[PDB]
Amino acid sequence: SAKNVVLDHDGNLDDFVAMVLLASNTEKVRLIGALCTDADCFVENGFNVTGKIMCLMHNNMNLPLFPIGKSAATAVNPFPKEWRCLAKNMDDMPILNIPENVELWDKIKAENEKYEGQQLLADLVMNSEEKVTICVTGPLSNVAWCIDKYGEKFTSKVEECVIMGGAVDVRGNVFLPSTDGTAEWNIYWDPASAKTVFGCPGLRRIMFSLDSTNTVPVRSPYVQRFGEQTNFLLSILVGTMWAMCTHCELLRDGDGYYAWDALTAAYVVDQKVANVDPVPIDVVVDKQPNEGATVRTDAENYPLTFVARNPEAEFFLDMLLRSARAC
Amino acid sequence: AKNVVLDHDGNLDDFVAMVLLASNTEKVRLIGALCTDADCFVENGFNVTGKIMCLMHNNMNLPLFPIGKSAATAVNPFPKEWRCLAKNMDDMPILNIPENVELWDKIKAENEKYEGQQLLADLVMNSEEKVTICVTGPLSNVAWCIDKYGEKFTSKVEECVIMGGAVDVRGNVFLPSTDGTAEWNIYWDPASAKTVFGCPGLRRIMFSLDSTNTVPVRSPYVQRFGEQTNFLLSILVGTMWAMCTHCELLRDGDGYYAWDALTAAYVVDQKVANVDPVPIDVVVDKQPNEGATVRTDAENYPLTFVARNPEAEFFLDMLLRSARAC
Ligand SMILES: O=c1[nH]cnc2c([C@@H]3N[C@H](CO)[C@@H](O)[C@H]3O)c[nH]c12
Ligand SMILES: O=c1[nH]cnc2c([C@@H]3N[C@H](CO)[C@@H](O)[C@H]3O)c[nH]c12
Ligand SMILES: [Ca+2]
Ligand SMILES: [Ca+2]
Ligand code: NI
Repeated sequence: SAKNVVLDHDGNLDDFVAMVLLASNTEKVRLIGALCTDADCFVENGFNVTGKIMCLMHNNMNLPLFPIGKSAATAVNPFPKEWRCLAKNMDDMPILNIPENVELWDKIKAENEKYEGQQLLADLVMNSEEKVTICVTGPLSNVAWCIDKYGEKFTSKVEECVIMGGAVDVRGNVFLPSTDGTAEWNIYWDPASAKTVFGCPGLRRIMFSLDSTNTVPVRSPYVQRFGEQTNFLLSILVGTMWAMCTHCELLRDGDGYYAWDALTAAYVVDQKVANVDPVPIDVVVDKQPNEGATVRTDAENYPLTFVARNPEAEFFLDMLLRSARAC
Repeated sequence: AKNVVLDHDGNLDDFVAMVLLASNTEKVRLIGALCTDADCFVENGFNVTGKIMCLMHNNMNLPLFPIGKSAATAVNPFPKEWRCLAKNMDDMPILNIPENVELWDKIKAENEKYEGQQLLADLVMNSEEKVTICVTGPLSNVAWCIDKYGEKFTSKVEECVIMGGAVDVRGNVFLPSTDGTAEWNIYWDPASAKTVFGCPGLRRIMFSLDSTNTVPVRSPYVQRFGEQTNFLLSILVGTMWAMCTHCELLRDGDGYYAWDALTAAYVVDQKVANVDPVPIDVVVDKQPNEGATVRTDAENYPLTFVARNPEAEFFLDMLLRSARAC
């Protein structure tokens, strides 16, 4: 029935909406673990939010508990500090601090505390009986670390990697004085690791770059519909996180917030989310204006990556609204 | 219960303040509210005021009341990032339950017709008993009323409980052109502030940063609303505070405080804090200290009762309990 999945995320709002999608769809996904990286959040906050959401869901829908580990990966280029604070706010949301759920997390916290994110990813994959799908909604540093340490012994156990990252035929979202805006943030955080992943042979990769994520901006109308399901803990949770993003486009002309990681996780639940196109992907790692950019390379026999195209937005929007009703 | 009118500018503490005043029907009869385009975008701030009112009306004995948008304009606008918080609340699921949004949609046309400043003037003056004005945004609207009606307006005011200024502590307006002595609410419109604090015949209770600095919004307390998720107001208040606990780390010590909430608590119950009389003047000049509240030696200068040593635990318990109103 369900396939094994590990969520490799960096604790922002869409990372958590992504978590809820994967966790709530028990018929399609068997969530066997998660790791949080100190990228688009402060790892301690992301770690606790991951734990709190898991416990809330364990008590309300019998979701099997799984290991959560903090990655030791460090940044090449850190995310803006303002974005990394979001996990802190979520750690304090009343919906994630219900006594029975917080009590459970407190009971299993010390154990998960002992895990090192990167080694955990490698063990969950390599020790799994069946192959494992890795959903990467943060930087690629952990998959790369596993690839460098274990090579084929690791990749051969990977069903596929579904990745939120990049921008192939559309501009990126990294706008700084020294960049040209063609790079996307997850790749930009650790270019070298991304390149390692995208160049790895014997590894299936599904890539959700901005080309596809640009079709799902977070808008008020849709977000307010979660207000129709306040009887469900996950709807209060998902709607709240989304409600915290509807201002972005207004704050930075058009450079709004999108359901990046959410759309990516949705594909893991049901590939009908989008079709794909094979593309040889390389990553600019030098200190150039487009550092972090994902570009097609025509190097001989370069491994292919399946780039998502023309996502089924309506299907995705209905999936999220109904998944937020699992409990 | 005494008649109260909330004069706010739509930020997170403004809304918690609103909940505090509205939920305590035993001490406060909330007869109206106005929102100013200051620390929010008036449309979002107006709409959230409406959404909160209807949520409460439909779940507890809270009479509906008029809500108006102020025509006041800024001298020095708030930071855009801060003004977006009302847009965020506007889309929160707890404020978008069908039954409450339907009510709001139904009474909206009546309220979106009121002019905030005139509404404040009419509510105060035509009231049978005297009215207490809780000001949690700039002082533009009370000044407008003073300018237009003078004594006819002030004589009907029980007292103005104002969240604003900094007297013996550093302010919180940190900009390239400022020296940090000014507090945001006064800074937004110095001249209106000057008018109110220099008004003879008007009683003023001032909650300056001197007292609000004892109430930073911190994680441990915020998480306690998690023990009350069966009450809509706890989900609402806890969610708003949860969106503030980050400021201290982001702004190196310059965190978020329960500024307007503390001010409002005192209206509910004065045991919240004692007061010291102080001649409060305001700097309106385009200097590095524009918007500063300073003691003046001028003879016959009207006194203002500045809050001192607030009862923190008392205030904190009041909010948690009030948050269980529904
Ligand atoms: O404006 C933003 N706020 C918070 N996170 C992101 C991101 C993060 N990077 C990825 C998309 O660029 C996605 O995983 C998301 O969590 C891009 N822009 C923002
Ligand atoms: O960092 C901030 N974010 C949002 N609002 C405020 C304020 C507003 N100004 C008053 C306190 O200085 C109070 O009414 C509050 O709503 C000061 N600092 C901030
Ligand atoms: Ca992410
Ligand atoms: Ca305010
Ligand atoms: Ni009614």
